[PDB]
Amino acid sequence: KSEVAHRFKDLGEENFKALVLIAFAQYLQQCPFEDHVKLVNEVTEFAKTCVADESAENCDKSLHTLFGDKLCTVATLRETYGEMADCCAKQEPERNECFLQHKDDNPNLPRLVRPEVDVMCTAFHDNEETFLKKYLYEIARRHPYFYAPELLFFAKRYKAAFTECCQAADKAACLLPKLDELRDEGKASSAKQRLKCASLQKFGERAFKAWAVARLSQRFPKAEFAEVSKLVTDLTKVHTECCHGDLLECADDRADLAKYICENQDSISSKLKECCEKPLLEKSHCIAEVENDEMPADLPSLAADFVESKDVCKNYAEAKDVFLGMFLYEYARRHPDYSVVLLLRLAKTYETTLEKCCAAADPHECYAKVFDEFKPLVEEPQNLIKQNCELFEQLGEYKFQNALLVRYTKKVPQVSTPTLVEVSRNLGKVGSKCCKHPEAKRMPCAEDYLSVVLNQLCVLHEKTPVSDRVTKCCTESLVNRRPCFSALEVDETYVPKEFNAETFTFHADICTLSEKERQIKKQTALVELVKHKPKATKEQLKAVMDDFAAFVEKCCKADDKETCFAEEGKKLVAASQAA
Repeated sequence: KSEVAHRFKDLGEENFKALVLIAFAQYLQQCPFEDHVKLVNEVTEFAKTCVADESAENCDKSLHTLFGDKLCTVATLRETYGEMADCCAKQEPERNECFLQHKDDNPNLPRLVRPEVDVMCTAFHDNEETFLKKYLYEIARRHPYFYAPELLFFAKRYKAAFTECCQAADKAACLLPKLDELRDEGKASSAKQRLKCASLQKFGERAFKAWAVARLSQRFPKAEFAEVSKLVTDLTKVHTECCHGDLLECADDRADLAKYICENQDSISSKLKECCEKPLLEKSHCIAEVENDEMPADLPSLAADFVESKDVCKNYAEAKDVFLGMFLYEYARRHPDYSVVLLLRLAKTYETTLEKCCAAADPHECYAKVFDEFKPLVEEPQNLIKQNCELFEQLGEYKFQNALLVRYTKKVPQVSTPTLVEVSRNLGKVGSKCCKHPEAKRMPCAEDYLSVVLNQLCVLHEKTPVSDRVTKCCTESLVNRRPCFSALEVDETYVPKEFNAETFTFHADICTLSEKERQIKKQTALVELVKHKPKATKEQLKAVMDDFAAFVEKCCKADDKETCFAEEGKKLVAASQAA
């Protein structure tokens, strides 16, 4: 009742100031930092008046109308943006949905360089408000879908890193690992979220709600159906708001939801003790990541209530959505060893059968062996898991990746080179994540990390589409993306693309570059190699590839006029078109 004020009171200025900063950051990505700070201030001063008098001019207005009006005021730079200006004509809810459509999932922003360590540690004490506020903005404008309250938590942890490491006996030794653990954590944290958002925005909330249901029931298998639905609802709400740009209420509701949980901990899950003792940001991050609680021991079989019962069709027709939710919750709670997508497949599979039976000839008879149809759908993933993982240990993550650059480039050569590189690199990072574990823990680990990663290629791509086959797989089902993609075979259509001269020669700036980032150019070359000769190709590449790896190492220790990079670059560009 005057909202800007309400949300300011619940959260306090720092967050309030930080939250808006992310918003603007996230929409106006090609906007330089001061401009945002200014807008934020105007927004923050204005908010405070509404704290004082609820009734004063525009305090009642919607947060999005408030954001929006402000966003309309100097998007008048479209000279550097373009056609987000269109949207200023339309009005709520139209405009915000029009805006969100222009979120750049891959902006042309200079790779954010980090300076020497003294320098960062100096700039901390000079102005630390600015230092962290810039931390937000640079991260935020690059990851425009980020789960906002989490950004905060990182920010907290980033400050924790500097607050200590600038007085560490050896600054850089404290600092770097911590920051790399942050650079690492965030990237994962951000993609997780991107999935969530896209499902809400392409597939809808009924689709998300199942997601939620399945994965919560796995988390708190002790808890009752009535409890979980409650959580799912509220969880859905939150994420709807953070995807829909509604950042302030997103945050507020998230921390309302942390609180309801920590109170109702014997009605939920045993293992919440440890999260719920911690501060308000730690809390939510923690419960976000709680390990799967002890499942109740000796539970009935489902068939009883979902197969043999002779009210099945009547209760299905009566409340299909609740009946299916209750089903899913049941099968979910008993299978933390299945992936969410699989449990999800099976609950869609049970739906489609019940739809087939309830009006046709003999319901008990046709649906009676529903559980039999699951068996195939269960085994298919586990097979593909084993296969990859042995491959992972045989090769070592680096080699494994390369191999996938092969699988995929050949499978879909039309797609951009840096896209394949990243996407495959991360697809490799699954093995480092999941093969670690035993085969209880593996399937949900890998298949749910994969969903995340294939969605990355999906949205990275939908930007400027080049392959229809990608475009198709992203489109049809969410659950069945991994299957769909798994299916593709080497692209016969594809005419092989010419010959870059300079793409296959490298300068001596390469030696200044790190391990990862040396390998990263190598992986780029590998993508371009197959974009070129898909034809006569097997491990004859591994030959030409080790050649690049080697000659790189030799040339960096040659004390030359950067000679053999350029000069013998001509040797290998001619000798490779042979080999």
